[PDB]
This record gives sequence, structure tokens and C-alpha cells, in this order.
Amino acid sequence: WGLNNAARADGKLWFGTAADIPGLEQDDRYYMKEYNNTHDFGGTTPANIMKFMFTEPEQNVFNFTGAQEFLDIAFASHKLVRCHNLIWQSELPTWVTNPTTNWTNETLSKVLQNHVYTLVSHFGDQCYSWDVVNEALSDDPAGSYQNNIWFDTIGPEYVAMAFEYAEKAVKDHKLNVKLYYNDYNIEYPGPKSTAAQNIVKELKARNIQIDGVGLESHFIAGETPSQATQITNMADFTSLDIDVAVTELDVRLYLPPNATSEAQQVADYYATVAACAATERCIGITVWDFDDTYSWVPSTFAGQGYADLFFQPDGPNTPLVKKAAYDGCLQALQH
Amino acid sequence: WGLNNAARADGKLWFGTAADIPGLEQDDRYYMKEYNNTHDFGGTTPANIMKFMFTEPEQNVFNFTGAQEFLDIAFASHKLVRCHNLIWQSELPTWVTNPTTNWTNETLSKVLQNHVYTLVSHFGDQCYSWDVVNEALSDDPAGSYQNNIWFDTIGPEYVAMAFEYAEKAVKDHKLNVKLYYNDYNIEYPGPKSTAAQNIVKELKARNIQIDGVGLESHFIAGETPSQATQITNMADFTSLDIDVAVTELDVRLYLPPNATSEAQQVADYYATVAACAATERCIGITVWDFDDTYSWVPSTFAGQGYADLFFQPDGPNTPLVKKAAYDGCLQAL
Ligand SMILES: *[C@@H]1O[C@H](CO)[C@@H](O)[C@H](O)[C@H]1NC(C)=O
Ligand SMILES: *[C@@H]1O[C@H](CO)[C@@H](O)[C@H](O)[C@H]1NC(C)=O
Ligand SMILES: *[C@@H]1O[C@H](CO)[C@@H](O)[C@H](O)[C@H]1NC(C)=O
Ligand SMILES: *[C@@H]1O[C@H](CO)[C@@H](O)[C@H](O)[C@H]1NC(C)=O
Ligand SMILES: *[C@@H]1O[C@H](CO)[C@@H](O)[C@H](O)[C@H]1NC(C)=O
Repeated sequence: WGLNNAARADGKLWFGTAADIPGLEQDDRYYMKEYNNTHDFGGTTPANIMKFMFTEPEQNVFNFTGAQEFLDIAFASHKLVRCHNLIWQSELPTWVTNPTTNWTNETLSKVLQNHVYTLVSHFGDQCYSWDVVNEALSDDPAGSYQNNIWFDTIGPEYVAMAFEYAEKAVKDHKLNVKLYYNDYNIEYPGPKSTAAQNIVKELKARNIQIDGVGLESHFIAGETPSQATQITNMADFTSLDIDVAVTELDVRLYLPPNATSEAQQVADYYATVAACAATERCIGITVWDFDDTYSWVPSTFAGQGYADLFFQPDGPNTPLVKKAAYDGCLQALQH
Repeated sequence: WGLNNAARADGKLWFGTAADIPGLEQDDRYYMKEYNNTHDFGGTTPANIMKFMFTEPEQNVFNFTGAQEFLDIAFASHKLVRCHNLIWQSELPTWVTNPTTNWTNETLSKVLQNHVYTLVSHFGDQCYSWDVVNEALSDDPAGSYQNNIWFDTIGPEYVAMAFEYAEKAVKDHKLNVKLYYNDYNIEYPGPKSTAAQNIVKELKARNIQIDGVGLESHFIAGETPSQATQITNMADFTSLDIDVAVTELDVRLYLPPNATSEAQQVADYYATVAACAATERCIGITVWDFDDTYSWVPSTFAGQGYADLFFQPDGPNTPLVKKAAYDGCLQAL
């Protein structure tokens, strides 16, 4: 009996994990045995291979092969897939970031429309959902839109436009795919979360399809919002007639871990999973991979790590060790 | 003079160990020196390579290569092999769990029949025994049959069917292999042990061959049933005209070990081995690997470990340290 059995018993669609597949994880049989363990993982998100740079490496030149390999592996384990992501400021290919001729509103708009429409149409219902727009909101000032190539060239309309053309792809192909907005620092009440809610309100007002908000939940042990804080935040989103999902959960510590910070980690994993369990329209929890060996954390957040549910004391391709944080997740679904 | 010497001097067929071979353990020269030490280990069980997903990776397409490497290694140190296992709910290949069509009673009954018969026929007497059905009983409610693809699609008859077709292979090829049912939480009196005894009774009543019951004996220090509790439980099984074996013994602790919990571990290894020693038809003791470095426990139970007879304080590829629990096993023999 694992996290996915427990989540589905609570009415959730999955307990899930991201995976950096295709990639070196596939050569780690201890990793792959647990990735394939449907008791723990009934959902998954590709950590990289479905992003803009890998799926449209040159303008109008689409590449689906690595993404299809990820989907094939996920299907073999009966995992529902959160496809991720279409429009994002980061990890963009050079033909977008350094064009020989400046983009205009017209020409970048068509780039955006083509990428969104092609990816959603091509993969169809192999995706449970798409993260259509990723991290459109700024941290400073918290409420505002973040400056990026899409916003600077198209204006704030680029967000509605992405969902509009994702909806066109779903209707033109009679798809069931859910359309999500996904962001971080929107897991607690505050200007950024309220701004995300306003995005949902404005799309709903324009009759543009939006089905859910993804709450990334990249947290630091002891800074994570309390369970009660996440419960009320989730309610604010779901009151707008949408689902939410915890989409990229990990709880990083300042290295090295100690007894106190490890206890904080268990508490913070518990609080996040418990808030989702308490929320009727939180459809699931996905961790941003489950094995410290392959976690993105040390590279993105200097001096931090130990953020996942398992680790390998002897490195890649050696046995996993289940952390107490795992039991925090399990207890949150049982309680 | 080691555990297998002592067990064989007491009339047992072996003291044994599981090993996850082929695999990482083969690259640890200190692990393999002790694995190959027939003074300690005269029996062995493959932890994974003989399971369904490795031996029939696609339908009717068998792969015996990994299993034969294990058997060859076992043969090199004169080990009797408990082949493990034929029919089990877990770790089935995606052609069984995610099929195009949906299985029916008939099409699954033939998958089961085919898997059991060709595996038993192919390996013949390279196997001392087969765990023909593994863990067919539920924990909740304890007495009941476990729900799985076999039980759901075929019904409870799938257990008798698996032994029937294993018996067909031993009859056709005149084999000596023993047919075992293997389960956990049947090492003490209770609804689940009674349910396992009822399986034996049912098979015997229908003239279907069943030679033994495997008592997995995955225990927690301090929760292990007393030696006397195991002695009665074993007697309930052997009274049905079968053997028993302690098949997957380990005694895990909440980390870190302390003086009390380690003394409990020694006492619990002693109790289990002594109960087998006291039981005429308990044919041997197998531990579920012998080196903490490679034990299944830490991947499965958070904050638990230290379950095995040896460990490596300095990690893989460094010398083993023999734990007090080893002397408990030896004293019981
Ligand atoms: C996990 O599943 C994938 C997809 O079928 C497979 O390629 C891989 O070998 C599996 N790894 C295991 C079971 O360790
Ligand atoms: C498409 O991607 C695959 C793997 O992701 C790569 O091997 C191949 O070269 C790519 N083809 C292109 C970009 O035309
Ligand atoms: C554990 O780490 C935290 C974060 O660096 C620190 O505040 C705390 O003092 C540490 N506890 C110890 C070293 O006992
Ligand atoms: C253990 O025995 C096997 C089988 O003959 C052999 O491959 C391996 O090298 C041995 N290792 C030792 C004795 O350390
Ligand atoms: C030893 O560990 C056990 C199991 O966690 C615990 O109950 C007991 O208090 C410990 N005894 C010590 C530390 O002396």
C-alpha cells in the first residue's frame, strides 16, 4: 500500500512524480523499479522533454520523439500524464531568444499560437492536462506580470491567447485534455496568488477554457505555509470553478540535514499533502522527482538539497533509502 | 565451522541466504566471499531473477539466461536452491498488467498453466523446490484470499491449479522438485496461518501434490513470535504431512540500533532458528540476504534497517563485520 493507492482511496486522481526521462534515470534500475511502482506513482510529469526547446528546436520544426518515449514509458505504468509546458520564459531555444530579426506582436503571436496548437493537437489525450502557461507572474512587484519575451512583445494578452489556442486544439480534435495555469509562490494568500486568481477570473469572463491551477510547491523546510494556510489558499482558487493540483512538490533543506530540519521536512510534506487531501477539487499531488540523486535542487538553490522522498547513499544505480518524509505523505492521506 | 555446518549436523538440509544475483552484489568481493562460504550457506534463493517478469518478459517468450546464471553460481558453492516464485500478484510484466484486450478466466488460466509448467519443466531438478504460489492470502481480513489478477480473473481455484500443473511437470519429467506454498504473517497461530493450513488440507484432499509451506519470517525486533509460539505453529503445519521451511528470515530494527534492540534482535534470530531446530520436518533456515548493505528493508520501511547477520561499517566493497545475531543463530543450532 503506497502513496498512489492512498491518494486514489481519498478520491484523488494520483500521487505522482516528475521524472527526467528520457535520461540517465533510465539506466538506474533501483530508480526505475520505484518509478514503475504504481502503488506509489499513478501520475507523472516530464521534467524536460516536452518543453519548448525540445519540442520545437527550430522554428516550425517540431520534434516529438523524446516526448513520445516518455509517454510510452508512462503508459506502460498506467500513469496519467501532466504534459508540461507550452509557454514559459525559461529554457527557450536560441531562435526565440536571439532572432536575426526582431519579433513583432504579430509574428511572435503566431509563433505562440503555432506552438500551442501543434503540441496540444499532436499529443491529444495522451495528456491528462497541459501546463499551457508557466510562471507568467512576477515576484517583484508580486502582483504584476513578469517581463519575458512573450509579455514584452505581445503584452498580457499572451496568456489568454495561449489558453484560447489550446482550447481550439482541444475542440478541433474532440479532446478531453485539461488546461492548467502553473506557478510558484501562489501556494499561500498574497499578491501573487491573488493575481493568479484574477487570471482565472478574466479567462472565465472571456469564455476561455481554463480547468485548473497548478501550485508548484517548491518549498524550504520550515518556510512552507502551514496546512491551514494552504487549505484556505486552495479554497480561494477552487471557488472560481476550477481544480487545483500540487504539481512540483519538494521540500529542500540547508545542507547538511540535521534532526531538526529533517523533522521540519516531514511536517512540511505532511502539511502540503494534507491540505490537498482536505480540498475536494485538489486532484492530486506530484513531487518534483522522488530521488535526491536526480533532484534539480542543488543546482537551482545554492547550498540546499535533500529535498525528495528517497535518496541513494551510494549514488546512482544503488539501492534507494526511503525517508521519513515518505511516511509524512502517507499519513496525510490516511488521516 | 559455520551456520550451514551446524544446520546440517542437526539434520537440516541447509542454512541458506537469498541473494539479489545477478546484480550489484556480484561486484562486492567481500559480499561474494561470504556468499560463497559453504560453511555458512548451503542453500540459496534468487531474490528476483526467477520471477514472472524476468522469465516470461513477453507472452510465451521465455528468458532463462539470468536464472541460469544464478543457478550456476549457486552450483559452484554446492547450494541447494529454493526456486522462487511462479505465481505472485506483484511485479508482473506490462503484457499482463496493461494488456491490449482484457483477460478472461480461460485466457489467464492458460497463461498461468503455461508459465508454471514450462518453468518447472525447464529447470527440472536444478531446483530443490519451487515456491509455486506466493502470498495468496490477505491480511485484511486475515483469513481471506488476497485480491489479484489471478484471483479476480480465475477465482480461488488458481492456487490449486498452479500446484496441479506444477505436479504435471514433475510427473511428466520424473522430477524430485518439492512444491511449496510461501507466505508471511503465517509464522504464528491466527486466521492467516489457519487459512494457509486450510489450503494444504484442500490440496491434500483433492490428491494434488503439495510438499511444504514456507514461513517467510520477516520480523521486527521485539515483535517476533516467541520460540514456543513458532514451535506450535510449525507443528500445526507439519501435522498435515508436509515439511516447513523458514524461508526469508530477517529481524529489522528502528534505527539506530541500541543495546536493548540489538539484544532483542539476537534473541529473535535465536528463537526462530531454535524453533526450526526443534521441528523435525522444518528442513532449513534461509535469511533474506545476510548483509545490511543490500537488505530490502531501507528501501521499503523508513527509519528501519540493521536486519541482517553482517554489515559493512565502511560501505560496499569493504570488509564485512559479523554481528551478535550470527552467534544467536549458531547457538540455536
Ligand atoms: C520500468 O518501465 C519501463 C517502461 O516499460 C521499462 O522500460 C523499464 O525497464 C522498467 N524498469 C524496471 C521495471 O526496473
Ligand atoms: C529530435 O530529438 C531526438 C531526441 O530528443 C534527437 O535524437 C534528434 O536529433 C532530434 N531531431 C531533430 C531536432 O531534428
Ligand atoms: C539544522 O539546520 C538548520 C538550518 O541550517 C539550523 O538552523 C539548525 O541550527 C540546525 N540544527 C542543528 C545543527 O542541530
Ligand atoms: C563466488 O563464486 C562465483 C561462482 O563461481 C564466482 O563467480 C565469484 O568470483 C566468487 N567470488 C568470490 C569467491 O569472492
Ligand atoms: C532502543 O530502541 C527502541 C526502539 O526504537 C526504543 O523503544 C528504546 O527506547 C531504545 N532504548 C535505548 C535508546 O536505550
